[PDB]
Amino acid sequence: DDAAIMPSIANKKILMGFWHNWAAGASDGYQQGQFANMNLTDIPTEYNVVAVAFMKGQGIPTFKPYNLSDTEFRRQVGVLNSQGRAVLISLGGADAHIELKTGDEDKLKDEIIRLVEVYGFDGLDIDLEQAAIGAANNKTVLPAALKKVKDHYAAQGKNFIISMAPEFPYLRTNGTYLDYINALEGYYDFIAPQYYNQGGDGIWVDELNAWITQNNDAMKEDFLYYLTESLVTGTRGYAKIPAAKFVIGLPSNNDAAATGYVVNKQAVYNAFSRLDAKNLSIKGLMTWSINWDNGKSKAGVAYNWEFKTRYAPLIQ
Ligand SMILES: [Ca+2]
Repeated sequence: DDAAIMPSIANKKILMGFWHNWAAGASDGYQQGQFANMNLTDIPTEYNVVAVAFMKGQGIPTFKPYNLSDTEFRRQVGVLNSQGRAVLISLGGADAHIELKTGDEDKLKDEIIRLVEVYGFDGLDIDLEQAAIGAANNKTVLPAALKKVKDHYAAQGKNFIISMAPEFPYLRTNGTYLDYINALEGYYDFIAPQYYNQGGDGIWVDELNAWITQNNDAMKEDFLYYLTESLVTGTRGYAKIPAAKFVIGLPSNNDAAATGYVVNKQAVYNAFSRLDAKNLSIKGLMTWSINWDNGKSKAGVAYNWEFKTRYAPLIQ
């Protein structure tokens, strides 16, 4: 039963991407482009962590493939798992109506385990929208349910992966989101903050006497390096996340996010080598999204896996 395997992502860097569980409209992109619809088995093998978007819903959130039978979806997850590639279910996204109630910890654990058994998922990504981070009892019920799920699979010899994809400004000192990170200390495998869609947010870098915003293309390398350094050291107004458990999240192209797209690939290569030189090597890259990475612009130009082609060599 290949889908039953939970691939290990230890001892290597990852190239993680999100896969959309809904059909493309005519112009969903931030520049009116269109994303590609595809099977999981159409995803380039270089994407070794695929996060399925999204588990959502009032009461106990859930997930069902929008266009594949459960059997066929599990078969495809099994193909990826046979290749050593992990497939996570991502809880959240826009308009998810996630409002967990105290007392629903075991019901949420049971539904996560059901999704693993039905679809072959290897873990869960937390991608809550801003309205959900402090909603209802999400703060306590979600970490409690996940610890139970992790413990359940660890008893079977399996590592159920837990990841989080916070907007980067969620991670400043005294941030309400830090409660999730602290509650899951020793349970989460990595945190992949979104270095996009917050164009006006920035950091003051004394080393350059410069204010660098997330929408500054001229200084993109320094934005990637210094926001990462701040996050993995707990400086410049940010709380600390261990570098070995840290992943930089980027838009695959300008249709995938309003701002944040890295125009010059060398900015990423250099940010990584600079972190490596300071013994701050990180876990890899995440992108929104795989469907966008093979989509097309408004003018019909194919993105043709630009993100995967630019950065897979860095990861492997
Ligand atoms: Ca699996």
